[PDB]
Amino acid sequence: TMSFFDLLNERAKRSLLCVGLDPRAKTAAAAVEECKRLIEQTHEYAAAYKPNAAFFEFFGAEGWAALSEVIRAVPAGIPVVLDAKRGDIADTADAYATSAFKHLNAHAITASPYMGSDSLQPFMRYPDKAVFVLCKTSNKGSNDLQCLRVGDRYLYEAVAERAEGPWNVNGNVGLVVGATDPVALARVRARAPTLWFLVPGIGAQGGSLKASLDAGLRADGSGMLINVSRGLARAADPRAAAKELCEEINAIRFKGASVELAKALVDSHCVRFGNFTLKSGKSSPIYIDLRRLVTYPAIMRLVAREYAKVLRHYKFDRIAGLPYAALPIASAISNEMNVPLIYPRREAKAAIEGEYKKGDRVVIIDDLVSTGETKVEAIEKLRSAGLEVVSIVVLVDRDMGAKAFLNKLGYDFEAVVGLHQLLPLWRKSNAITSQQEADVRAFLGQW
Amino acid sequence: TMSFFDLLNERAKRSLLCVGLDPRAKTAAAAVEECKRLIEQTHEYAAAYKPNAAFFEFFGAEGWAALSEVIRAVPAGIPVVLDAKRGDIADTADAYATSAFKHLNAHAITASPYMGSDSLQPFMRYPDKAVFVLCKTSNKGSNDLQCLRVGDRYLYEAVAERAEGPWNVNGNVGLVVGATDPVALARVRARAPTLWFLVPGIGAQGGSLKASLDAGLRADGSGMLINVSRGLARAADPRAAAKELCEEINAIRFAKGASVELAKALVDSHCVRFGNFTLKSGKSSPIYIDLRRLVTYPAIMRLVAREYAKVLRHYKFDRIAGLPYAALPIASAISNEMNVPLIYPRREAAIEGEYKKGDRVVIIDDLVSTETKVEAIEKLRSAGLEVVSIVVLVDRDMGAKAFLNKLGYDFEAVVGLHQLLPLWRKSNAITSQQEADVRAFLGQW
Amino acid sequence: TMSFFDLLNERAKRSLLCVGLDPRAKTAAAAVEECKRLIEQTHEYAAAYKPNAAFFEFFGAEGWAALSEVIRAVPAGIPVVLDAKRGDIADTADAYATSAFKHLNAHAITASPYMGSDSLQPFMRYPDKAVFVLCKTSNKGSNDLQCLRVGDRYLYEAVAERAEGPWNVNGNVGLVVGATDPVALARVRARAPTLWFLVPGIGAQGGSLKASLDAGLRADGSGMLINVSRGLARAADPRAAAKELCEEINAIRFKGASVELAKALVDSHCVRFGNFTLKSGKSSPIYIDLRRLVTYPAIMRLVAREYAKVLRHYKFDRIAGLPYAALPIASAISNEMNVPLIYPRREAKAAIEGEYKKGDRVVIIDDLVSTGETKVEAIEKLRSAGLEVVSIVVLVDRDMGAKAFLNKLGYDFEAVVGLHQLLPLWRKSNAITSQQEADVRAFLGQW
Amino acid sequence: TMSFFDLLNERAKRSLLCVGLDPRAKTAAAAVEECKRLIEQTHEYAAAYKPNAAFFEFFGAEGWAALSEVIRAVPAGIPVVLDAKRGDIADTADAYATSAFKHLNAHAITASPYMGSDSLQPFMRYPDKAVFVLCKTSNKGSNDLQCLRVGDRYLYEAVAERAEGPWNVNGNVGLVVGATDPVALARVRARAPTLWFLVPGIGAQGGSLKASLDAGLRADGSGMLINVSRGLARAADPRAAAKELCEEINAIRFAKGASVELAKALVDSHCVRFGNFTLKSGKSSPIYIDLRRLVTYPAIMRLVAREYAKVLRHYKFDRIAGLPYAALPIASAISNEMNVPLIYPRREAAIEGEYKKGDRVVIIDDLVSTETKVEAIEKLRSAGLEVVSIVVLVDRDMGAKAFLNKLGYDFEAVVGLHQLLPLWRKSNAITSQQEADVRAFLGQW
Ligand SMILES: O=c1ccn([C@@H]2O[C@H](COP(=O)(O)O)[C@@H](O)[C@H]2O)c(=O)[nH]1
Ligand SMILES: O=c1ccn([C@@H]2O[C@H](COP(=O)(O)O)[C@@H](O)[C@H]2O)c(=O)[nH]1
Ligand SMILES: O=c1ccn([C@@H]2O[C@H](COP(=O)(O)O)[C@@H](O)[C@H]2O)c(=O)[nH]1
Ligand SMILES: O=c1ccn([C@@H]2O[C@H](COP(=O)(O)O)[C@@H](O)[C@H]2O)c(=O)[nH]1
Ligand SMILES: O=c1ccn([C@@H]2O[C@H](COP(=O)(O)O)[C@@H](O)[C@H]2O)c(=O)[nH]1
Ligand SMILES: O=c1ccn([C@@H]2O[C@H](COP(=O)(O)O)[C@@H](O)[C@H]2O)c(=O)[nH]1
Ligand SMILES: [Cl-]
Ligand SMILES: [Cl-]
Repeated sequence: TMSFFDLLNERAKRSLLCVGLDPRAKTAAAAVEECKRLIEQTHEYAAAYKPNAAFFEFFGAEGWAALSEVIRAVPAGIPVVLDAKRGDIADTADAYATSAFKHLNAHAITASPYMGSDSLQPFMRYPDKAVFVLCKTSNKGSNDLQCLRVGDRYLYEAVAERAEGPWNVNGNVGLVVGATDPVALARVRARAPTLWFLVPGIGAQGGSLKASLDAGLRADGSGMLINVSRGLARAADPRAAAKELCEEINAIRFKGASVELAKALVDSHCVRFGNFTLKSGKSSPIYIDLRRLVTYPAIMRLVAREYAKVLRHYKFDRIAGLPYAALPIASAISNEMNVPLIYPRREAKAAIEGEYKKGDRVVIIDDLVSTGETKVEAIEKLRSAGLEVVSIVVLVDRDMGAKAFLNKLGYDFEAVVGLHQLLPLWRKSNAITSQQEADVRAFLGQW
Repeated sequence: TMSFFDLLNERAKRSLLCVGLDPRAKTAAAAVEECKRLIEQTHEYAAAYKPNAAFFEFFGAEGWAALSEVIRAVPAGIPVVLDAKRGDIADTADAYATSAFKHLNAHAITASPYMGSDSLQPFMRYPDKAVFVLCKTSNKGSNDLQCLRVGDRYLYEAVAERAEGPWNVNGNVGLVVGATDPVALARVRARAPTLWFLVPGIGAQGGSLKASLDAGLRADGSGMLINVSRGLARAADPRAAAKELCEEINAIRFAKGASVELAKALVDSHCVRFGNFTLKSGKSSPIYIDLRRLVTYPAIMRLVAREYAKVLRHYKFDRIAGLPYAALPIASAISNEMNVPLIYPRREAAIEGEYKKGDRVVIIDDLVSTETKVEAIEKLRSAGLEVVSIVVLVDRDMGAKAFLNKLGYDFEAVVGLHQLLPLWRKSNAITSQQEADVRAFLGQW
Repeated sequence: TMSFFDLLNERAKRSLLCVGLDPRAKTAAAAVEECKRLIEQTHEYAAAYKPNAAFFEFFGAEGWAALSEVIRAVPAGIPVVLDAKRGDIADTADAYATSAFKHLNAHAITASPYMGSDSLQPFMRYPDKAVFVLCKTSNKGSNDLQCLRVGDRYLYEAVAERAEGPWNVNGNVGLVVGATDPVALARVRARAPTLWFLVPGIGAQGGSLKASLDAGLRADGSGMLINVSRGLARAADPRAAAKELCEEINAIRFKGASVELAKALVDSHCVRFGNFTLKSGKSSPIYIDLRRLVTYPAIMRLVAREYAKVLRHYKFDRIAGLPYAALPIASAISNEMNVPLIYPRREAKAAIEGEYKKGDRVVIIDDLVSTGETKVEAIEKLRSAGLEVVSIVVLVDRDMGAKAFLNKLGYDFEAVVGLHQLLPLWRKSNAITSQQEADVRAFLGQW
Repeated sequence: TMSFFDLLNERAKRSLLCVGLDPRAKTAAAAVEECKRLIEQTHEYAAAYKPNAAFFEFFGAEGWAALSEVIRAVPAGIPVVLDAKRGDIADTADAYATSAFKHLNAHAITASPYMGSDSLQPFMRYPDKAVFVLCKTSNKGSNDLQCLRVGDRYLYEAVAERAEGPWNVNGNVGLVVGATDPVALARVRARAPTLWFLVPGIGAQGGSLKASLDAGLRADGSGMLINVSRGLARAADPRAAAKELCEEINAIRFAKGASVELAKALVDSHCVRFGNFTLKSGKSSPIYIDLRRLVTYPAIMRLVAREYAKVLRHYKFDRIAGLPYAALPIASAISNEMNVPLIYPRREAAIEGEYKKGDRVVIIDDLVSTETKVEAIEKLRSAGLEVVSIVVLVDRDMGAKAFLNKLGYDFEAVVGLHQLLPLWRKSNAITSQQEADVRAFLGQW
């Protein structure tokens, strides 16, 4: 089995956009049509899909068979949140729970806090499924009841507290916080700093796409499903609209600055252009030589500083820098962090310099990755000598499908910046010519 | 076209029983059959039917057509409460309100208060339909959130306030208050004296029928829908178990005479006290009755009003008149419970309040002995108001009724002094010596 | 002696606007002139004044003598916050503390958290003076350092926590939170729900006058000094600008709704017009008869509900309703709250009905107040029988100077709504004619 | 027109003493006199003067004209650090920056980092002036906020990072790091290898002079302003106490030879180990030196670099060349500390790094015995690079210096094997038997 948050965190590495499936059509058949078409258009950029029962229940009996088809018409990788807003006495709630998880095969459900936790356990007892409790709602008359003071704090805050504490027995509980109220959104994140937030209101209702995000995002730069329903269904080109939102969201979250790094690579003469031939016979118009970094200790300290931001998220004992290029970089990083360095002697009863135990956790540091052929030689030489490779961290990801290769190889990977990300900056800084940019852009389409 | 309450008040003349339709069946077809059977057996004694959507929704596509079938199997005149607990943003809520009222043809719906008034407006705008907002729910986990304090009152008490106030624009807002908590029932009834409650908890959840009614009923003796679902579906004979409940509920509503809790309260409240008092009649008395101090015990003051209302229920009048000072706050308490306008003459121990000439009033006083009631009872009759009756809490059994009838004035008391004797022997409010002395004191008349 | 918060809470009952005195003038003499003129214009509506040392220190020696004159040119009732942003080692900080409190006679100072609490004690040790520590600053580059994560929360939050806990030894500490960042403002209020906030940024810097207030106001609807400096000094009519802000702030805080109450009074035929003569010989065009409320139990329950909002802020044992008009109202209130009622028999060995002990705390409930002549008869009859009068609460304050009379008499007072407040609503609702409004408005100018 | 650092580096050739001017005087006139007296006595040995505004601000109007007078009483060439700790919004900050630089004519100012870079920009835009940002302050309450963790490093360490990085646009950003905490001094020096520190805490606050310098000084032996204020104002003879400090500071900066902490680290780090090793010379040895494993101890690796830099200080070169593998990370550590570009030949046990023909390089290796150094030392000389010297950490005292001089190559070591003997006897890093065997092993040459 796999839980909702397993599936969701996977898509959260890519996007946070949740597609609201709210039919509104001539008939029940028409309703299915619109949705099917809305699924196929958006699925690449969609973190989640959210059918709201109301618009399906509108069509009566034909509407229920309609909801079930639309739910199965979702590719097996985008979690489906049923917006049903259930909440009744345990025994009645049970029937609602089986209907949503066993009959409709939804991965998550919306619910009301009002009837207490014993009304929510019937839904929360499913460890694989998620429950998003209503906290602060997007509607203007939410403050009518939710903004009442329960001594020191508002009611929704009291809800938030309970949602993270007494109720989150097995890490299932999410909260519904509305985008039209950024101030309330921020307060719930202060009360539930860990939880996931289902956030509607963007498009038809209000906005504050940025203000919302600055308010309720976690330390990880994740934990907000931004839901747009009517806004995409009334849109002209849903695929473009979906992409635009996905990107607009991703541009606000995260990198971090990347602008000063871009300069550093150019001030170090690392970026060079021509007809270079890599270890593949195939020629690239651009070559990045981070071996030059050695002649600029100040830039090298900056580079090491960028690596640290990535490496602050992994638990490890030692650093394994791969000579030549990476070894000075790895030395610099080692200095910023105060973590022991290790390095494989470039050859074919250890061939490994430094000091390692057996089964201590290392992170492989390399300069850049194009494909991953080099990254394998190293993982095999290191797991050889009895070391657990945590990940590989790199300054520049050349964007030749290096992540996916390594993932399917087993060990995961992360890069500080991508080649595609650096291009717009260099052009802006006049470091790269118009022809140089489009040449590189064209080269990356092959992959 | 004909309102949910129009229908209900008419059925409520004979029954307050709400037959619940939560079918636990093998298939959706069996569910309809199970419900059909249950409707045919019980309808003569049912005030309303309440199908809970969950159980029909269990069977998906066929299940929904089953819900529609069960609703249309209800005889015209019996209203149908759809228990669906709706609540979302206004735009979404419309689809829920249409579905319930226009497609399914339900007469009312249950709903959550959490999303505020604008979320309930799409339901409440249908004037002919009704909305029961969740207030204090039957489950024990109600205490977990509804019992948080919002200043001086509970959260559900604040929900009660909005329901009976800002939200009841179209006069069609009721409340779901569980039978398992009678303290809650009193407190919601205190905040909402006129609203209908939908009351679940009898049977499967083991609520108390007597305790719920006494705490929960309106002034008019008929503002509660007692819902029973599994208690009837599990019964070997639904028609007889519906009859037994319908009767039991009725005998409690229409019961005439004062309660043990009233009789006890009075002694605790010290409105009736024992001492060695000597009267203007020169003869001494072991007991004195002072309802002046009733103003310090607001909960007792509610009880008193409810007890006055029981009597006042059988009269026809436009307004109530309270006599200052002792009976002004008492009258005000009644005036709240019944929702009838009040009136008072000044300079007692002009007339404020709106009154027209020929209005029918009932005069409220605290006590009647023998002498001072007949004097102020006429400063009102002078203004052209019609005294229907003089109603009092305690009659000292000193020939007031007789004396006032001779003067052509109608009279009635809630409890007589003799009647209190067994009522507070039933709760040990009074000792046997204390009984003997009161009994012997009365023997002189 | 009197503390800063004593003086400030006094003005906070009226306004929250803080006037920034930031000279910017030809000479030091010119600087004094501008400020003197800016003081006289704004003082009625000003909660606080804030000279920022920089603009005075600009003028050197003549600038220091200038600062001191401007500080004394502030009427003895508006607290003066020196924006100096001090913070050094204890021994050096001492000199700065004496310079601000003993030499310049400022009531409060701004300071930096950076050097720890031992650098702030030299300022906090003055129990009469206040200290506003920098938390989240209004400048765009505030996030550069303040928005760093100290595990789970931001740096300014860590500051906020310390400001309310370890540092607030004698209730002196305030926080400087900027108006241009409403989201950060809300988070600091979640970390310091009790503290006072000095809030600049409105006018020249940004805005969000409302968004700011919805974020950082306490449960009491107070605890934010909104500071405008350059915005008022560049303004054409400072007195009008000051009033406009003061009102715009006060209209957002608080009443509460008041709109449904207005209707209720009209639906109850309580508001009547003519040539009425009150217990004073002087004639009023308007008479409000709340004795009619008795014929509308539903409205009476609403009226009682309004009184409760006021009465939720006082600690008391019993309620003393004054017959006739107030006794039914008091009965209704008694019912909403479950508090024992007491009433003085309308006459001249108690003459008081109910049940009271000796020295239990009562609140006098009356219908409306015009002057206060009646409110005295009652306070004297009640303190006679051995009762501590907490306050008097009223539905309608007729606005004939009733508050000030009673205050100077000793017992304080509060009203649910003022006559001036009800007028605009009734006109909007068409309940009052144009001539009726202007007649009443004209009548209230006498007072 | 002439930069604060231009002035300082020139004074720093003879002194690192900063004379502080915090007058505790009866009147403002006495303050000027007190300060004047203090300037005249100390200027010959003062690198900078630092008046703290607080004490001048104490006397209000006259006090400010006193500050201006004291500043203008400083001889031209000696720079003046105004300790005012400024920081507000940019628009306000301008008035503070003008006041300091243009009115008062100070050459640098101290400032808080709390308000971010845009708040410091109004100061930092004056290229000729300098800004000392508060980093780790002298007071014990520094630990209270500056020592909070921001991921993996302290808050002050993050301040250090920004100061030496994003903020030092005009090359005029220094740091205030207190003398009372040498651990902090090392850690800030680690993050900012090139920045000047303003160092308070000597005297009144009882900082350690030796501990502060060793931890705090740059590679060039001259990147610290040692501030003393009350320690000199209270002194009976300022001129002599300034001289005593100026000398003491200098003897520590210019001290030649390896440290006890270096010698000890090596043994702990296990770079020098004792066993029963047998060499290629066939004769056995009780000690072996391997600096390959230096990569696991980054703090030691810093020490090593600082020690290399002490030697390299007296040479003239453009770049440093590191020999892989043992000496590549070592060279990189030096390259960081000194801020000089590095170079390395490949295929060791082409040349990467930018180099032009005729560049002057210093070759860095870990160790020298006798044989393999002379071979790769020429793959560089071949590329047209000029080998100024071959510098090494440990000399085994086996006639390397002599042998290399014969080949016309300049050579130097940080510590010799003989020299280590008393250095780690001074910390018990080695036993007397362990000394005897090493001593006897050397006697063979
Ligand atoms: O607090 C909430 C919870 C859920 N939704 C649901 O999210 C969708 C709003 O998206 P849109 O159509 O306004 O863009 C609707 O289906 C609505 O029912 C809200 O808008 N606010
Ligand atoms: O533009 C490039 C392409 C490749 N490499 C070298 O290629 C090796 C990584 O190859 P791989 O991980 O893609 O197989 C890196 O260590 C790097 O030194 C570069 O330096 N620049
Ligand atoms: O606060 C409430 C609201 C609704 N119900 C409904 O009552 C019906 C069950 O009644 P019974 O099984 O106790 O007879 C169920 O549909 C349940 O949802 C409650 O019990 N308590
Ligand atoms: O975080 C802060 C702290 C203080 N101030 C001060 O408040 C005033 C800003 O008002 P204004 O001129 O921008 O309207 C200035 O004196 C400024 O120094 C800020 O703007 N932001
Ligand atoms: O327009 C008015 C003016 C006065 N009063 C009566 O005046 C008394 C209060 O007078 P005082 O408190 O201003 O002296 C109140 O109890 C109230 O009953 C009114 O009812 N309506
Ligand atoms: O982190 C700091 C920053 C500045 N000072 C300044 O040092 C001067 C006092 O030096 P002394 O009395 O210890 O010699 C004072 O002006 C004080 O403000 C410190 O001691 N520590
Ligand atoms: Cl390489
Ligand atoms: Cl009156």
